Amino acid sequence: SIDVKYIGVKSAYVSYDVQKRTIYLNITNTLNITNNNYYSVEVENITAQVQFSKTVIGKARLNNITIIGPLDMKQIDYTVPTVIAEEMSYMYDFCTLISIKVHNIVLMMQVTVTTTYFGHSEQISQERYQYVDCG
Amino acid sequence: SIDVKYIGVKSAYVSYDVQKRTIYLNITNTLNITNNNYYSVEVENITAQVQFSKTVIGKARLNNITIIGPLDMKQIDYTVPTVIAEEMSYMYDFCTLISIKVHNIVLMMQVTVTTTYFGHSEQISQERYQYVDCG
Amino acid sequence: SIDVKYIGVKSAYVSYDVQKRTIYLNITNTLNITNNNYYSVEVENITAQVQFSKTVIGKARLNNITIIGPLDMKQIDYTVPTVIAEEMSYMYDFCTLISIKVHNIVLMMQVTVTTTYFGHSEQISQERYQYVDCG
Amino acid sequence: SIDVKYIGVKSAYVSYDVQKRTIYLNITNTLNITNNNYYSVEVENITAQVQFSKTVIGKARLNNITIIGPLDMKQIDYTVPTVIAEEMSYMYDFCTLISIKVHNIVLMMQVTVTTTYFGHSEQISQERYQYVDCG
Ligand SMILES: *[C@@H]1O[C@H](CO)[C@@H](O)[C@H](O)[C@H]1NC(C)=O
Ligand SMILES: *[C@@H]1O[C@H](CO)[C@@H](O)[C@H](O)[C@H]1NC(C)=O
Ligand SMILES: *[C@@H]1O[C@H](CO)[C@@H](O)[C@H](O)[C@H]1NC(C)=O
Ligand SMILES: *[C@@H]1O[C@H](CO)[C@@H](O)[C@H](O)[C@H]1NC(C)=O
Ligand SMILES: *[C@@H]1O[C@H](CO)[C@@H](O)[C@H](O)[C@H]1NC(C)=O
Ligand SMILES: *[C@@H]1O[C@H](CO)[C@@H](O)[C@H](O)[C@H]1NC(C)=O
Ligand SMILES: *[C@@H]1O[C@H](CO)[C@@H](O)[C@H](O)[C@H]1NC(C)=O
Ligand SMILES: *[C@@H]1O[C@H](CO)[C@@H](O)[C@H](O)[C@H]1NC(C)=O
Ligand SMILES: *[C@@H]1O[C@H](CO)[C@@H](O)[C@H](O)[C@H]1NC(C)=O
Ligand SMILES: *[C@@H]1O[C@H](CO)[C@@H](O)[C@H](O)[C@H]1NC(C)=O
Ligand SMILES: *[C@@H]1O[C@H](CO)[C@@H](O)[C@H](O)[C@H]1NC(C)=O
Ligand SMILES: *[C@@H]1O[C@H](CO)[C@@H](O)[C@H](O)[C@H]1NC(C)=O
Repeated sequence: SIDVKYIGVKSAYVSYDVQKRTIYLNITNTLNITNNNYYSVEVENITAQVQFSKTVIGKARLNNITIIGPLDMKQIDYTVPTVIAEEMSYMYDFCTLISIKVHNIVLMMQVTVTTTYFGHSEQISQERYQYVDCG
Repeated sequence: SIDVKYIGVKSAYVSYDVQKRTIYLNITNTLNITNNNYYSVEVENITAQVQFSKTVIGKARLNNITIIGPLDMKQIDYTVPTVIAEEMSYMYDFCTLISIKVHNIVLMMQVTVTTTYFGHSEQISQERYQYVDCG
Repeated sequence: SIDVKYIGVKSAYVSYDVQKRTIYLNITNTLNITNNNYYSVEVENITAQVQFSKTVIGKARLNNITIIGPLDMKQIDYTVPTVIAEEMSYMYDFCTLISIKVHNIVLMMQVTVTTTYFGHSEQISQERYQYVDCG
Repeated sequence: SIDVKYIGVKSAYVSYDVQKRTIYLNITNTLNITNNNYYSVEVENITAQVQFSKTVIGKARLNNITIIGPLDMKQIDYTVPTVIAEEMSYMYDFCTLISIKVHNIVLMMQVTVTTTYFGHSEQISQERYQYVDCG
């Protein structure tokens, strides 16, 4: 890829920003831009293109064949008991979190048993992430 | 991809922003822009293009064949009991969270047993994420 | 890739930013830009292109064959009990977190048993990450 | 890759930034830029290109064959009990964290049993990371 940018606050080509408590007086700003961009991206120039997938089974004897794809989960267990017993007591809870299997982003591409792929694949993630804020 | 940008606050090409408590006086701003963009993206220039998938089964004997695709979940268990017993007691709870299997984004593409793919695939995620804010 | 940038606060080509408590007086700014960009990225110039995958099974005898793809999870167990017993007691909790299996980003590409791939693959992640902030 | 940059605060080509408590007076700034960039990246110039994968099974006898892909997890156990007993006692907790299996970023590419790959692969990660901040 081209021009993949994370900018926290502010982006510009030409900036004349003026901040608090300023005396901006008697200024002459002269700007003469010639900014040209020419892109040629993922361009195929092919006379003859042949792409294929072939699966042939002849005079075979197949018996007792097991295929299991990825991400197989079996006999998983989560046990998070919470017991609170109080007797003539004081208790104060502020900003208490019990998190089990919390997900923000899941991107899945070409998760298979068999794949044949011709071409371009991309995954882009940009974020600002903040889980707990309790001030 | 081209020009994938995360900007937290502010974006511009030319900015003359003026902030609080300012004296902007007697200013001459002269701007002369020539900004041209020429894009040629994912362009195929092919005389002959042949693409195919072929699956042939001849004089075969298949018996007792099991195929299982991905993301198989079996015998999963979540146990999150909460017991609160009070006797002549005080209790204050503020901003209490029990989260089990919480998801924000799930993007799935080409999740299969068998795939044949010709071309372009993309996934883009941009976000600002904040789970808990209790001040 | 080209031009993959993480900028924490501010980006520019030409900046004349002025900050707090300033006397900007009697300034002459003259700017003459010729900024051109020519990109030729992922460009195929091929007369003849032949790409294929072939799987042939002849006069074979297959028996008792097991294939298991990746990321297989079996007999996993999480046990996080919390017991609080109080008797004529004081207790104050602020900003308490129990986290089990917390995920922010999961990107999966070509997670398979068998793969044949022709071309370009990319994964880009940009972030600002902050788990706990309790001041 | 080309031009992969991590910039903590500020980026520019030409900067005339002025900070707090300044007297910027009687300044003449003259800038004459000729900045051109020519890129030719991942460019194939091939007369004849032949790429393929072939798997042939003839007159073979296969029996009792087990293949297991990577990242196999079996009989994993986590035990994190927390017991608090109080009797005529004072207890104050601030900014307490129990973390089990916490993940920020997971990028997976070509995690398979068998792979044949022709071309370009890339993974880029840029971040600012902060786990706990409790002042
Ligand atoms: C600004 O420039 C003009 C022209 O040179 C001049 O007459 C004027 O007095 C100046 N002002 C200040 C505040 O110096
Ligand atoms: C600005 O740019 C153009 C193109 O290069 C040039 O011909 C023109 O004379 C320039 N003008 C000034 C004021 O410098
Ligand atoms: C593309 O292919 C043709 C045939 O070989 C060639 O004559 C032509 O100049 C090429 N053009 C580009 C832009 O590469
Ligand atoms: C601003 O510029 C004009 C023209 O040069 C001048 O007459 C005027 O007095 C200036 N004002 C200040 C506040 O200096
Ligand atoms: C601005 O740009 C054009 C194109 O380059 C140029 O011909 C023109 O003279 C410029 N004008 C000024 C005031 O510089
Ligand atoms: C595309 O293909 C034709 C045939 O080879 C060629 O003559 C032509 O110049 C090409 N054009 C471009 C824009 O690549
Ligand atoms: C700024 O420049 C002008 C022109 O040279 C001059 O007349 C003016 O008095 C200057 N102002 C200050 C504050 O020196
Ligand atoms: C600015 O750039 C153009 C292109 O190089 C040049 O022809 C022009 O004379 C320049 N103008 C000035 C004021 O220097
Ligand atoms: C591409 O291929 C053709 C055929 O060999 C050649 O004549 C042409 O000059 C090439 N063009 C480029 C841009 O590489
Ligand atoms: C700045 O420059 C001008 C021109 O040389 C001059 O007349 C003016 O008095 C100067 N101002 C100061 C503050 O020295
Ligand atoms: C700036 O750059 C151009 C291109 O090299 C040159 O022809 C022009 O004379 C320059 N202008 C000045 C003021 O130096
Ligand atoms: C690419 O290949 C052709 C054929 O050999 C050659 O004539 C041409 O000059 C090449 N062009 C480039 C840009 O390498």
